[PDB]
Amino acid sequence: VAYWLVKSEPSVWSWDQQVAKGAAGEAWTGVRNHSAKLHMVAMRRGDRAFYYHSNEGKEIVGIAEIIREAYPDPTDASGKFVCVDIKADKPLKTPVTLAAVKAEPRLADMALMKYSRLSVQPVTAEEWKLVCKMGGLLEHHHHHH
Repeated sequence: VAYWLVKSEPSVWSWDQQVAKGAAGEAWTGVRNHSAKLHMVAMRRGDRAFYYHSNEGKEIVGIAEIIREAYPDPTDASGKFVCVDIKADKPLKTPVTLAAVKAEPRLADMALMKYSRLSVQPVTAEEWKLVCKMGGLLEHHHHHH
């Protein structure tokens, strides 16, 4: 149960595409990048990541959750690679563009602003909270009185 950030291109994998697969889940397979793999090994069921659209959009539009432990990638018959199942939990009210990330000096020191080439990034509680809150995810019906 940690916070991560995954980069997906809408031409390959769209948002609605994953929303319609919310209760289904998709296996993040074919990860030949060992850095991303290493981070995904730390992932367990309940871990949550930022669904960031790369290439087209360059914006975080929703929250994804891991719904299966890191198991050997079905593409590899030696168990040399692993994969987890991701789902769409809920989207953000305001999409967090990379430009918006640049607008916050605090998030300007996040891995997202350091290594755009890094697919799967680690996010801490405060970073997670800040970005979500920055994306208009201020659910405040907790009190009207």
